[PDB]
Amino acid sequence: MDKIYIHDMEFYGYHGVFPEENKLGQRFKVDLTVELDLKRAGESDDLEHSVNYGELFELCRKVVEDRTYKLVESIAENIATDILKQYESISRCTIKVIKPDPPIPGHYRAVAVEITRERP
Amino acid sequence: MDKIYIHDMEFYGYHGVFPEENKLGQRFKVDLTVELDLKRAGESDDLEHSVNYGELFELCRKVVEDRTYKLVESIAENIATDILKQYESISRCTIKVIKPDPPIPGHYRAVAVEITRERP
Amino acid sequence: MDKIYIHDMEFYGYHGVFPEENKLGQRFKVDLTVELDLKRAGESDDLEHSVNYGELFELCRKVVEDRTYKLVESIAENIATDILKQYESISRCTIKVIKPDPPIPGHYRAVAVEITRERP
Amino acid sequence: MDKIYIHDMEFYGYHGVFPEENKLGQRFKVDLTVELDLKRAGESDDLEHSVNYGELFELCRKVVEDRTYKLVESIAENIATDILKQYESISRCTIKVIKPDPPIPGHYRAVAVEITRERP
Amino acid sequence: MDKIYIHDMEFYGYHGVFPEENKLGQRFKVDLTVELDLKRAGESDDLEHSVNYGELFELCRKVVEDRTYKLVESIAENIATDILKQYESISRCTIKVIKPDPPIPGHYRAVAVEITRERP
Amino acid sequence: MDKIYIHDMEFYGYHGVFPEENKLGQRFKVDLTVELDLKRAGESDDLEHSVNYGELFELCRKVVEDRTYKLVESIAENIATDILKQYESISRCTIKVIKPDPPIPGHYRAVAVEITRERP
Amino acid sequence: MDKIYIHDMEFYGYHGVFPEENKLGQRFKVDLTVELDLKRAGESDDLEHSVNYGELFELCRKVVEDRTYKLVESIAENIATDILKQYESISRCTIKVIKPDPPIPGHYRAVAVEITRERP
Amino acid sequence: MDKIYIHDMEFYGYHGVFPEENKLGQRFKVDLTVELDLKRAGESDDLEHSVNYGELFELCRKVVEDRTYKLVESIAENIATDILKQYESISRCTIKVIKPDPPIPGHYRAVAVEITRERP
Ligand SMILES: Nc1nc2ncc([C@H](O)[C@H](O)CO)nc2c(=O)[nH]1
Ligand SMILES: Nc1nc2ncc([C@H](O)[C@H](O)CO)nc2c(=O)[nH]1
Ligand SMILES: Nc1nc2ncc([C@H](O)[C@H](O)CO)nc2c(=O)[nH]1
Ligand SMILES: Nc1nc2ncc([C@H](O)[C@H](O)CO)nc2c(=O)[nH]1
Ligand SMILES: Nc1nc2ncc([C@H](O)[C@H](O)CO)nc2c(=O)[nH]1
Ligand SMILES: Nc1nc2ncc([C@H](O)[C@H](O)CO)nc2c(=O)[nH]1
Ligand SMILES: Nc1nc2ncc([C@H](O)[C@H](O)CO)nc2c(=O)[nH]1
Ligand SMILES: Nc1nc2ncc([C@H](O)[C@H](O)CO)nc2c(=O)[nH]1
Ligand SMILES: [Cl-]
Ligand SMILES: [Cl-]
Ligand SMILES: [Cl-]
Ligand SMILES: [Cl-]
Ligand code: NI
Ligand code: NI
Ligand code: NI
Ligand code: NI
Ligand code: NI
Ligand code: NI
Ligand code: NI
Ligand code: NI
Repeated sequence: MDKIYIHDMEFYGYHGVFPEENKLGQRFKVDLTVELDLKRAGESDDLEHSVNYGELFELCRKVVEDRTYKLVESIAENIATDILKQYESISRCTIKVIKPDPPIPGHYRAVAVEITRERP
Repeated sequence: MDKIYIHDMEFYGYHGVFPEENKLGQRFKVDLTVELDLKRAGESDDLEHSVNYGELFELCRKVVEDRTYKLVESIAENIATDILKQYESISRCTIKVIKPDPPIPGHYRAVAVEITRERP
Repeated sequence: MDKIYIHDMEFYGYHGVFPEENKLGQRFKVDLTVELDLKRAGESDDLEHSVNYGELFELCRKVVEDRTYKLVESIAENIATDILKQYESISRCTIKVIKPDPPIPGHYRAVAVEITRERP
Repeated sequence: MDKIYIHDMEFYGYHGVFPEENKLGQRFKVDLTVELDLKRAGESDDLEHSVNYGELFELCRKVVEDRTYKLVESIAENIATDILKQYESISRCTIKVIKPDPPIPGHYRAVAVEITRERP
Repeated sequence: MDKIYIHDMEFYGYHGVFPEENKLGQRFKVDLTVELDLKRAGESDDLEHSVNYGELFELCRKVVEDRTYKLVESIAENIATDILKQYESISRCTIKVIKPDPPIPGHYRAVAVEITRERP
Repeated sequence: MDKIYIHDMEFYGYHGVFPEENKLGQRFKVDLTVELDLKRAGESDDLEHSVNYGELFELCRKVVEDRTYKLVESIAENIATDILKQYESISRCTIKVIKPDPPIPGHYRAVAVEITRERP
Repeated sequence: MDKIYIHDMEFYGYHGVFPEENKLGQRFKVDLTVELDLKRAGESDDLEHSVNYGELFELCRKVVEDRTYKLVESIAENIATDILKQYESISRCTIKVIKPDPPIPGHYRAVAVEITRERP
Repeated sequence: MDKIYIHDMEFYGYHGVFPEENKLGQRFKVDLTVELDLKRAGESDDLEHSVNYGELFELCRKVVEDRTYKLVESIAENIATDILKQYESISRCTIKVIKPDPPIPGHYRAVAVEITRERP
């Protein structure tokens, strides 16, 4: 299926299992993929046949910046649920939530979770 | 199937939903993948058994620089249509059109659309 | 002289000569360097003998996000003025304001202004 | 299936076919992917429904830093075996072990092995 | 199937359709993937159960540096053929040949061909 | 002195000592630095008290794309001469001309020339 | 004067003003420059006429990993003091201590302090 | 003074204090800067009034690939000596020799030496 992507959104948030993380905050990154037909939009040049990617950005920002969860899994799950609830034309989405600066002693680029969700 | 790629073509264009975007312009990037047999070319060293990637670059440039659409979907769709019309030996293509600097308040690397097209 | 740096701050702002830029906005980046004696702080481990770099970040954010100028020159000048007014222990500063996505048809990484300021 | 990732872990280790490599050591990098249901965790915000990625990091560190094998294949195989033994909720994993600085005269970014493992 | 990778080999070669390219030369890059069982190697720590990646590097170097073809397709095809001829334990390979600096007026990262080959 | 920068302009051009380079062309990059007082502009927000960096970009583009020289030295020298002739308020400039893909068999990022010029 | 550099050392440490930082830890990076005559070493090929850069690395690691300070200023100051105390042949050093993931809500690459020290 | 640069030359070499390094080899990188008047060349377009940067590359390659020293200091010193001996028009040079993959247990980008040399 055709795809809309938003790559490497960066937010500052307060999610985390440790209370110290909830106090200090840290970077969170999100990669978004949504699956939908884009042919009608590409033939007509009419945005009403697609999904406004500015709205998709704001949907992600709300989950990461305006809420606080323990788990990155909860960020991913809530983004996916909100997308499918709000956009009937999107059949499936893949949400990757990245924690690049976790409190793990060691050397690495990032930890992340990734889920793919569709309706029943 | 075997593939020809052109990675991260960069164009300056005027596409966009907002009239201000049509006035100012911005960067657009394109990733191209085309699927075709390359074995006859790889065995013969004869370009007539493949597709000249310089021509593929120019085909993309024409759509992005010489036309102006509202939607990135229209850029992708027109590139794919032109490829399949001009190159009978290409069975399928995947076109990703990237808008790295959209007028979205926030922090991210890029927004993009991606389509895969083949003939009926 | 010793230095505090903040590298590659990224803000979304509305500065620009063209009215279309003031409507759409774009990325702005800032590099900050301030010059001050750090030896008293490095020997005592007491932040009172240095300058809190979180405050320096917020000072830059206010100029870039909470105001709108025509010129990147005005962003740099106002950041430098605010630093010298507020931190008597800083003797000089260098402020670089970067516009990575200006409305210039062409291929480049960024345009920028850089100033160094001290008191009379 | 949903995934947890740890990207680009960097370790210093002593693995290698040549005895000189066992003496000098070199960088080793690991990419980890584990497959498991994350929906129960994303709905409950309860870490007991997922796998702690700090533990996954430490499991990898033990294999790369606390043991010495001739082959990168042995690093990958032991990481995969340990994951599946310790985490019943993980159904499959993909482990990539990267040797970026091998003693190969030439110019390249890295050599690597990658395996995917599941239970019988 | 398990994989051995060699990422981003860089060679200087003389391949090209235009005689001027055959005179001047340019960079060529190769990504190699070979598919084979690695479990016996990962369990035994015995290199005789795998394929020496230094030999794979040299096989690629020979094709790119010691021969001159018109087409990048010929580079890819000859590398794949040599791999399958020399290593009975490799069941399939994917060879990507990248020309990052072709004589195409325009702005892009690279052009490339990619083939996957197995025995009849 | 205060500075305006344009970083990493990329042009496709035909400069070079070898006739084959003049036929095929290649990438050329330019870094520009100009020195001028920016305080009047930063205090007034009036572009008339600075130098329009879009004009500086076009000045460089003309030299690199609309002319063909043997030497990168000639590109740099002509850019600097044109800047000083056209902008009396610029007291000095530093021009770096980069050839990232020269016909040199070997492994490197780029070759370059850099000059600093002012009036007698 | 001639220089030895160590670029972008990465350590995990517990420094910081906030108690939560001392509990969680974070990445710290260090750039080291030391100034000394290298001509005797370059003519003789005898390490006794230079300074072993592996020892310089370990000196930095001890300060960043084996101690905990409130300020990055204290890390830099102690590294510089230890270098000058231990290596009479080094006449001056520049130490840059980088905190890439501080608890500052915002978007940036890093904050840092940099000092240059010599003997009275 | 005007400059010619060659950035990030990469060679495979066998230099090192430990005998194991002389057996295995590793990457070495070199940055070259030479200072000379470029105005005569930039005005005349005649390479005879400059220094051929392809010759400078080969001069560096000979030292790094065709000789083996214990110290990176010796690589830098010999490159600088050869440049000044062979090019009377070069008045000064700065040579940086980088060892990105030394046998130092730890996490860093590279170690390096840098020297600046001129004639008596
Ligand atoms: N699966 C999963 N595992 C985790 N482990 C630890 C933490 C902590 O908040 C810190 O990131 C590291 O200790 N968070 C998570 C998490 O969100 N998901
Ligand atoms: N799917 C889709 N959504 C869009 N939303 C907004 C805009 C605007 O032109 C700007 O990019 C952002 O407001 N363009 C698009 C677009 O082309 N495609
Ligand atoms: N020195 C200087 N020159 C400029 N030229 C054009 C623009 C416009 O806003 C756009 O960035 C490009 O047309 N801004 C500036 C500016 O701030 N400073
Ligand atoms: N498949 C495989 N091949 C190898 N070839 C050589 C070496 C040596 O230790 C050095 O990396 C290079 O000579 N290691 C390996 C290895 O682990 N796996
Ligand atoms: N498929 C394919 N197309 C090509 N087109 C042009 C050239 C020329 O040598 C230059 O790269 C560009 O004109 N080479 C190729 C090639 O190898 N393969
Ligand atoms: N100083 C200087 N040296 C050069 N050497 C060779 C070439 C050739 O055109 C190719 O770039 C490499 O052979 N150009 C130059 C040049 O412009 N400047
Ligand atoms: N000069 C200087 N300023 C600082 N401000 C805040 C913090 C805190 O530990 C956090 O990094 C940010 O709040 N540390 C420092 C510091 O070490 N140095
Ligand atoms: N100044 C200087 N110090 C060194 N220390 C160790 C080694 C060894 O060969 C390895 O690189 C690291 O142990 N080489 C050097 C060197 O060339 N220069
Ligand atoms: Cl919808
Ligand atoms: Cl065709
Ligand atoms: Cl489990
Ligand atoms: Cl085999
Ligand atoms: Ni319609
Ligand atoms: Ni034929
Ligand atoms: Ni005090
Ligand atoms: Ni439960
Ligand atoms: Ni066996
Ligand atoms: Ni005025
Ligand atoms: Ni001696
Ligand atoms: Ni002459």
